[PDB]
Order: sequence, then structure tokens, then C-alpha cells
Amino acid sequence: VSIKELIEKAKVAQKKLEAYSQEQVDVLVKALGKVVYDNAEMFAKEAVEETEMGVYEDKVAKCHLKSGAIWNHIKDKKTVGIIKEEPERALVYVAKPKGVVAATTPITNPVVTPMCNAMAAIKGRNTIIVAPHPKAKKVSAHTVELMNAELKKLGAPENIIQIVEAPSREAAKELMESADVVIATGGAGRVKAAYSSGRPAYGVGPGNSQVIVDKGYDYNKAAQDIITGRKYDNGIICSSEQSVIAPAEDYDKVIAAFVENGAFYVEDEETVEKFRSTLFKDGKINSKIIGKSVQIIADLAGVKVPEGTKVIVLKGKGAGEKDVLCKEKMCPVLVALKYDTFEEAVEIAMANYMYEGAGHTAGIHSDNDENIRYAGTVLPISRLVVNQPATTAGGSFNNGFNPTTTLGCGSWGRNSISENLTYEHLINVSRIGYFNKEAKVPSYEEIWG
Amino acid sequence: VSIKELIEKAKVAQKKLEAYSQEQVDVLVKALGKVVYDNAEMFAKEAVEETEMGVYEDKVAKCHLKSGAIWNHIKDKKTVGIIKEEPERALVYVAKPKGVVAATTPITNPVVTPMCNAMAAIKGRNTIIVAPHPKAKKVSAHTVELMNAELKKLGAPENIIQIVEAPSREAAKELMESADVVIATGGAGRVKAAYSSGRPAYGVGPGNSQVIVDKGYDYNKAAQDIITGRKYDNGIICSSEQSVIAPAEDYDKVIAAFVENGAFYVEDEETVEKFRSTLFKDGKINSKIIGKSVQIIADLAGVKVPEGTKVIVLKGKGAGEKDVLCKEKMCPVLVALKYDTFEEAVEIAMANYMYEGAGHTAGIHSDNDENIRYAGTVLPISRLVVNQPATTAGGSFNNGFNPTTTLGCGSWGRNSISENLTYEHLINVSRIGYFNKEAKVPSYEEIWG
Repeated sequence: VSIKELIEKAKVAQKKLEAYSQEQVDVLVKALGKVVYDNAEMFAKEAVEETEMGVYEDKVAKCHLKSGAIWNHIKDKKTVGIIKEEPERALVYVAKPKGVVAATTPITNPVVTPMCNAMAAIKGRNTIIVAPHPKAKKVSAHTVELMNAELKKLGAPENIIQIVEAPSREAAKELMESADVVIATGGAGRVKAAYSSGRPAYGVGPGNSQVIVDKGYDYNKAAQDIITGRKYDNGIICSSEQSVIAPAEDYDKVIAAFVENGAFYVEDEETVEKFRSTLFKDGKINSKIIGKSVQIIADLAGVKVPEGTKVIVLKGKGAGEKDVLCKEKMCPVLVALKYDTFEEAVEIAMANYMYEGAGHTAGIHSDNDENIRYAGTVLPISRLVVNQPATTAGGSFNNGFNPTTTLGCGSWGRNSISENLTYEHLINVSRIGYFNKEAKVPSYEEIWG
Repeated sequence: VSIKELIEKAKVAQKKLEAYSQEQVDVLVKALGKVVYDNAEMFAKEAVEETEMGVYEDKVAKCHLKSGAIWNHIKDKKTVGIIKEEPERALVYVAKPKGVVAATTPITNPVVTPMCNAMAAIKGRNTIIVAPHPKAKKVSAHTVELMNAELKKLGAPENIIQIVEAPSREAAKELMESADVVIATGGAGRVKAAYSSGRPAYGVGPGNSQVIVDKGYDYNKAAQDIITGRKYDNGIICSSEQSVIAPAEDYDKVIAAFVENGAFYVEDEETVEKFRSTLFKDGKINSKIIGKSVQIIADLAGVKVPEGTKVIVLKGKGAGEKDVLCKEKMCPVLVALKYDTFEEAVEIAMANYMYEGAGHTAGIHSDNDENIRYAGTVLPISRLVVNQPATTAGGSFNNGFNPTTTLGCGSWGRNSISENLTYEHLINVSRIGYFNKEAKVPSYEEIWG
């Protein structure tokens, strides 16, 4: 099945799907997330043992959280036909499909990403063609199979969800250039290909979530939240915490709070280098430790780490490019940096985002809202996460971030949107704009007064 | 001055401009539009006589309308720092610059487009580098010169607005690939280059505004509005009317209303072909008649057209690809098509958008709001214009369309947005997202009930 065949099958199905009503669309979208929720144990076991990375229980919770939070958010959203009337502007808003969606899915979330993109596309009467990551093509195609089985039970049009099993680089390039809109969730090489296809694209970016712990905050609570997000799925989540920027006044208190909650702190220079020379090879992350457990990393580094350790905290030689450990670490390892005062703490996180990860996510644990707002104003980020694990940046029942699996990084990460990808970005919103007669034309003084 | 120098000067100026407040930004933006308003007579005379297309008085009104309507819309908009608080979602919205903007400007609007893009960029503390069309580089650089003169009077940072005078295709390609965000207002070749640069881009599309006149409407009013938009600037406006889809019941009444208001109607097959073989060469528009007067087109066609004629109405052989006249005509010429009933009138316009211009603008003249809403729901357009000239789709004091010079065509025209380009698209909007504790976690029945 060539790409031109997949595109033609998707365009035919979309024209059939365009005749669907708001209710008939929502029926299909709800079942897409429910089948991922009901088969979470099977998908998580296959994804972990095929991609050779991640934690089984964490992917089960990921399938449960993503599928439920997405449908809970989009169940009452109007995305078909006329959706909003603004008489004060003499405007009527109409929601129209964009057409055929091409979605390249990653290896880290090979189940919830094909689900999220398909739910967001079908929500706006669009069809989707999935191109999975090669090391995850089996579990990603199995998710599409279980989703298409439920769509067939509901009499949905065939081929509204398609899969490109094992495509070449030219095939994925042929797919993105042929589709009406592109979604690229993965490495910077796949994202740059999306914005080079001559088509409007939605991409992601490399993460590097910096975490500021403010003076006086509950260090035990901050430690628990940061450890929970760092070890989540063995640390392959893009928004996962990467550093702990702690005040030098209470530095021993912050570290002891991490050690109390299952962290192994390393201060010795030679011992940290045993981890640094293992995690990074010529400034690049070692692919053999991506998504691996703490004991796997500890054995390869030759350092004794006690059993039950959740994360590894390493004292960094400095901020920014003073230490390769300040880059994105796709493994349960945190770099520890001390700061003098808050503006410098913002500067320390600023230098790490210039090193890698600008435009993604940051985390802060503080009761000082003047400090939280100052951090949110200066840092080059799309999402600031306050007093909770940074891994919740993709949507939670306790925060206001839009649930998604595609976190846009804005212009910093070379993306079109600096927000979470939802149904909104997969529909064209038009305007009917009437002739407002009651409005008075401003004069020269009324314009430039 | 190489492109790498222009980028470095723009990045330095943007970091200086980022320190500006909301008030200090609005001061610069107001002066950018005012200097184009105050020098409209000089800019319009130079643009007409350099690009060899358009009408002098129409470009004066264009400079007056665009500059005033844009500032009147963005004067009170918050685009610096924290701009919105949503306590019901525990969200705080922050507006951040995207960086350096690369804007390729067209030959048809070489004055208001460099102004609009610069006003929208500086509104969000961004800097802009303008790459003008070769046949309009003198008047486009003169606009940048007069704008930078006013910025210098106000002590603004130098080089927040730059110009690439006469760049090669490789130079414009080097500029778009180097900037943080791209704006491409021009032909489909320049737009496709923007979305192929590996950067997030905002483009336009070829227009082909179809106009439906409903049964029973004021045919004299519809004729006046359609003629006004067709002859505007000798018909080079992208949203300008291209056809008159009239009911066959009152076809003679609609045509007589056009003739009464200064139109020359042609019904003879051989005489229409004299125009068709002149307007189009092998299906492509003849560049010698783009933006030219009615008498210029009439002389080249060898057809006697009376003096004082405003537009030329040509009876088409059929809808869609049955007549090359149903394509975009960048000249004061309309194609006339009769329809049986309203659903077919929507189908006739549908076939012309499939031929050319899908995703742009349509016009309708009707008192039946059920028909207006049916047309707005089905037609593949970003803007429907009701009971007024379609050239007002770029913003008017009597409609709710956002004032702009960059009209996005959505996924149909291979653009990222299906709306008018404003300050909103040139800023990154981030979220601070607090931890909502009062929210209750839904259970299985509460999620999938």
C-alpha cells in the first residue's frame, strides 16, 4: 500500500465523515479513548517490552489518565458547523474540517499519542494517517487496530484512521507533503521535516524542565512531586523534571528531603563523572540508558546505588554549558544546582533552556506568587507548573492545562503553537461577518487622538 | 549586508525591544500606522507608477483604511507580560515575543503590508526583516525608511525594522530559514517556500471570491457593492469579487442592475472569447493586463467598450473548469453564471473554489439568513462577506473582521490559520497553571457515563 493509496482512502473517508453531525462525531471520539482505557494493561505490557523502555505501571496510568482526561475535556465542545455567534461583532463562527491529518508518533508514548491525535482529528470530522516510530510500530499499529474495531462496530466510515507500518524516510516525507495538515510528535529531526513539507504543521520540541524550589516552601512536598515526575515511565516524558534549582541557604535541607523520599544524592566529583561519562557520549545522550531503571544506570556507571532508590540526584559543575548534565536526561536522573537568590535562580534555568529545551515546560514550588509570576514572565517556556509534578503539564484533573499528548514549544522549539495540541488546532474556524450599520466611522481625531 | 548580518542585528534589537512595556510598545505601533496615513498620497503615487498596476486614489484609501483600522483594533490589546487571568481554570496567561519575523511582501500592496506586519510584530515586542517583491522594492523600502525615521525620533532601538533590498531566491530562502517565524504574503511559490523552511510560517493563498446574489435581494445594492470591490485598485485585491452567481429567474434584472451602475455586459460567444484569449494564456493569467484599467483590456481584446465603464461582466460557458474565466482574474473583469436554486448556487461556487481559490473569501447578498448560514457552512472559505463589498474582508469599520493585510486561507490554501493575521499570531501565549485542590477527580462512571 503506497502513500498515494493511503491519501486517497483518507480523502474519500473524510468526505464521508464530513456529513457527520456533532453528536455522531462525539460517539466515535468517546469510543476511541474508552478502548485505550479498557485495554491499558495489554498496551502497556507490549509497549514496554517492544520499545525496551519505560515502566509498565506508569504506562497503564498514562493510558488511563490521557484517555479519560481528553474525553472529559472535549465531550461538550462544539466542532461541527456553526459553533459560536458574536452579535456584538456581527460575527458567526463556523467549524470546518482541515482534511487529512498525517501524524508521526514517537517511541515514548506509542499508544496514547495515536489515540490523542485520532480523537482530536475525528472530533473535527478529519481523518488521520499514522506513521509510527520504527521501534514501536507493532504496538502503535495494534492501537489503531483496536480503535478501528470499535469504529467498525459503530458503522463508522472505513479508513478514517490509517497506519503506515514501517515506512522509509522518503515514505514519511511523501505522507507529510501529501496531507492537508501535519502533526510531528518526536525528535527534532522529525519535527524539522514537518515544517519543511510545504504544509502547515504542528510539532513538539526537546524538553528540559527546570525546577525552582523557593526559599521557605515545603521541601518535603517539593521533593515528593519532583521525584514522582522524574521517575515517571523511567523518565522519558518530555515535560519530566530535569533539574532541582535549590537555594544555597537550605540546600542541605532540600537534598535531605530528596534523600528522605527515595533519592540517591551524589556530591563527589569523580563519582558524578562516572555517571556523566555514562549518560552522555560526546555531548549526546547514551541511547542504552534511555528509559531504563536506576539500577541499570548504576551498574553501567559502576557505582553502588542502594535498592529502592527512585531517582539519582547529581551535583552539577555549573549552570548552562558548564555541565552536559544540564541537558535533557531521558532517564531518572536529576542535576542539582544551588542558587543565591530568586532572580539568579531564574537566570540558572534560563541558561539551561538556552542549552536545550527552550519553549517547553518549567516547574516551580513556591508560596510566593510574586516569585511565581516573575518566573513565568521571564523564562522562555510555554507552560509553568506550580506546586505539582511537571509531568502534569499534558493535562490533569487538578490543573487547567488542556489534556494532550502533543505539547507545542512555540517559536523557541520551532513549532507553530506554544500550547497543548487539542481539537482546536485541527479545524478551520471561519467567519460570516455581517454588515454592521449602527457602528460609526471614526474621524481623524477619533482614530489618532 | 548579508542575511546573517540582518538576523544578528534583528536578534540584538529584539532583546532590547523585549524590555519595553505595554505602553512603550503601543507608542511605537501607533506612529508606524500614522506615518503611512500621513504620507498616503506620496506612497500611492510611487506604488502605482513603480509596480505599473493599480489605481492611485484606491491605494490612498487603502493606506488610510488599513493604517487607521489596524491601530483602532490593537491600541487597547494587552501583548506584554501577564495579559489574562482565568481563576476558574487556575490559569495565568503570559504574552511573550516570538523573536525575529521574516516578512516577504507582495507587489499588489507594497506599502500597507510592510506596515501591517511591522505593527503586528512590534506590538508583541518582536523585530521584523522585510523582503519586498522585486518589482516593488523601491516603494517598500521607502515605507520602511519613513517608519524607521519615526522610530528614531522616539528613541526606539535601531534595526527593529529591517529591509532586504533586492534579494536573490537563495537570500530569501536563507532569511526564512534563519528567522524565528515567517510571514509570506504573495504568490503560491513564495508561500510554499515559507512552509518548507523548517520554521513555523503564516501564509496566504490565491483568492477567487465567488459572489452569490439571492432571489429577491436589492439587485441595485448588490450590483453597486460587487462593482465597487471588483474595480478596487484595478482588481488586484486578493479578496476582490471574481464572479456574479445570479438566479436565472431574475438574471436579466441582475445584469441590468450591473449595467445601470457602470458595467459592460458581454453575452456573445465570439466577443467573450476575444476577452478570454486576452485574459488567459494557456490557462494562466496574462501578466500584461494585471492591475490594468478597463480600456487597456478592451483595447488589447479589440472590443469597443464605452467610456466610463467600471467593470467587464462576461457570460461564462459554465461553472468550474468549463471556463478558464472562472479562475482568479486580477483585473476588473467578472464572470457571470446563472443558477437554478440556492443549493446549486452553492455548488457553482464550490466548483470554482475547487478550480482555484479554496479557503479564501466569498461574498453573498441576501436577506435570507437561513441561506447565508447554509452558504457559510458548506463553502470551503475562511471568510463570508454579507451585503457589502468582498474587499472589506481585510477589516472595515462596519464589519467584525480583524483588520490586516495578510488573509490566511487555512488548510485549503496550505496555510496555518484560516483567519486574518493579527498581533495574536506573532506572540507566544504561555500558562502558569496552578494546583487546583477543590476539583474532584471523576470516577469511571463519571468519566465514561
